[PDB]
Amino acid sequence: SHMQTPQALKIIVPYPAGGTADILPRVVAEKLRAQFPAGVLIDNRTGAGGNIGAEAVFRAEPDGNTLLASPPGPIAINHHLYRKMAFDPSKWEPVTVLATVPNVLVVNPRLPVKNVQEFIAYAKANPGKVTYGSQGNGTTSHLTASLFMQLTGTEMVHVPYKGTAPALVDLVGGQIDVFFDNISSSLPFHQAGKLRILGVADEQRSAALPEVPTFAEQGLPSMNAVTWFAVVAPPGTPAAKVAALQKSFAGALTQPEVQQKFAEQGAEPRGWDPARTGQFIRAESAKWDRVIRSANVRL
Ligand SMILES: O=C(O)c1ccc(C(=O)O)cc1
Repeated sequence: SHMQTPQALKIIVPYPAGGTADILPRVVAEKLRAQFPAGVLIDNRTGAGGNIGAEAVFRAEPDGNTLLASPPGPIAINHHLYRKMAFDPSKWEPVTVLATVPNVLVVNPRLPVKNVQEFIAYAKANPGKVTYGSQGNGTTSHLTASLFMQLTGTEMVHVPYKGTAPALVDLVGGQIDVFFDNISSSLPFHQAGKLRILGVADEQRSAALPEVPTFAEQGLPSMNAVTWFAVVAPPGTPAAKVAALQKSFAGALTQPEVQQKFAEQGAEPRGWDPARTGQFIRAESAKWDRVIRSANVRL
């Protein structure tokens, strides 16, 4: 029979532990363990911008027991930018979006600038010398830095990492000068005074950090850059399986503790149905491609 095999749910996060990509699915997984009695196991599988872990899910059996929980790179973005691809992201089977989260500009608290305009001047004063970390080539932090440079006429050197976690280590350590992270992973550091967020790349401020202005409020209205964390299944996963999984994830997102934890970090829980999720990924893929084009995004 089917029912007599307990099967674990395996969720690959294709980025190092401790960033938002890792934290949000782990928070949610605590509320799914009851429905997957053989266990919910998150594995962090790093490399190639998120494409190593992504490929591993892509090639797994399309039974819904192996899923990718990822930010946009290996779902919507990197196939527009990379020299090659070992899988076809257009064939992901969308399950849901766990959260959307705005990106920010974050610096070390010793950087002698108080706001975005002063940061621009610092970059122009030290042209080609100021370095920006990223979460990897083709991640939203990469493209967000690029959009910033496009809109401001600045020239900064890209230093890609494997994800948020090692980038934040180096920004704290002073080994990079700026990072366009999402708010959720940078907020604890900002609150602690360990890092300093200069602006939020959205049309409104975050309720989690209400005193930090948007980029629009600082003279850069087109500096909008919002990431997200989706769940996708291998190509060919049945529609009713995807639907059942989306209902399980959506149910987790509404649980009070998951709501508290997402809210305190400025992550907006979504839980969108598979169709809406697929429409969103399509629209996002094109939106980020339009950034690649307008901002001359370079590997
Ligand atoms: O592309 C992104 O927005 C993104 C990439 C990596 C991580 C992480 O390492 O947690 C989070 C977000």
